[PDB]
Amino acid sequence: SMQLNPESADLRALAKHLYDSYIKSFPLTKAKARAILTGKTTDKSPFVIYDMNSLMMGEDKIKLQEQSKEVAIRIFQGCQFRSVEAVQEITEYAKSIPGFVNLDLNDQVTLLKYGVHEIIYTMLASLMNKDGVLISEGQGFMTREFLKSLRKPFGDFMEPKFEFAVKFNALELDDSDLAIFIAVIILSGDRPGLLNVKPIEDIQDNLLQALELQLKLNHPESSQLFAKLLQKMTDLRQIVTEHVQLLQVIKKTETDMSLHPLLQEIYKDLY
Ligand SMILES: CN(CCOc1ccc(C[C@@H]2SC(=O)NC2=O)cc1)c1ccccn1
Repeated sequence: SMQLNPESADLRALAKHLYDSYIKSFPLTKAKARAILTGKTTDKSPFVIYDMNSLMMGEDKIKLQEQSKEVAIRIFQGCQFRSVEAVQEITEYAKSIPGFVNLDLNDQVTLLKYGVHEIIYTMLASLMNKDGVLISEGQGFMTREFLKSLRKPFGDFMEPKFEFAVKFNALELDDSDLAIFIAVIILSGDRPGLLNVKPIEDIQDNLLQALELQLKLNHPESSQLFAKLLQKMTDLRQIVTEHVQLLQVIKKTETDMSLHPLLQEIYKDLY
């Protein structure tokens, strides 16, 4: 039913704008990650962390009393620091979404508070294959089974993210698709405590039309892909819920556990 009209031309311009700002905001794109993971890159191989020995060499190779801490806690704290960096990137990307910076600044903050973890887990899939995940902007690669070997209660925190990634990656989205997918998530009008829902819904409705057109153009091999991505949005909310519960369980049994204060603020009323 697709047409070349002014409306479709505007949706393509919006897709391109979003792609261009995504490239500016996120230094390690899915294209560059896939090239590293396949070896197809001309870059030096990342340092592979597959066991305790290679974890410690990695800490020398990859460029106070935190180092004192046990391996599992140094890794968990590394993931938290990654997430704080990602929040900065996603914030800069959100400001590029047309209409976002004209929303009420409280609503901008609310959308980022409730959206950032869904986007973090989306983009973490770009850096994953069935064996492991890229770390330190592609300088390292940490194996799935090494992460599973960490002592309880830290042996299971990456497993749901890998499970998500294997299925998400089978959809073969590229960075032009992901730019629009992430924008749609950020512009969710059902986040708690939003002042002005209708202007958020208006922006999301337009992004959703831009996403459906992008997917029909870019993926002739599937007519199901738009529907499947709507389901992945709901799946991501359950991944974040499942992570919040895991942090509850970690905290009871590991009460010495330092959570980054920025993440403590984001997690406050996050369910
Ligand atoms: C496994 N990797 C890749 C990043 O993997 C991540 C896993 C989980 C998160 C979410 C964090 S962890 C938490 O409790 N809250 C958060 O926001 C963010 C990144 C490592 C491992 C060590 C050092 C750096 N990278």
